[PDB]
Amino acid sequence: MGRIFSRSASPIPRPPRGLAAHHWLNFLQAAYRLEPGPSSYDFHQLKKFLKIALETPVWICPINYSLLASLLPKGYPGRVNEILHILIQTQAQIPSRPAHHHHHH
Repeated sequence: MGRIFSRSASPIPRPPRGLAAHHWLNFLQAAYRLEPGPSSYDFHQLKKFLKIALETPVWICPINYSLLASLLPKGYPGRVNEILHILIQTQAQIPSRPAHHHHHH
């Protein structure tokens, strides 16, 4: 209940080992898809959340955007979680497989 210091895992501007532009920048784009002119309040929950989503390197190699959309704490119905959903669609635009329809949004 209440915590904040410099020793903690402070946010890094440069692309770390468990996260690069391909992933980071990928989010900045999605956030722009939903709305053209976003706001700080949209990044206050995105950057803060991305920090926790990075703690668990599970969507690095296999890249599971859908999994990142569920990494939310709880109070994230529509604001940051949605952004992760927009990445699940764009992912279906590469020369690999048309995929199937099973998971229900």
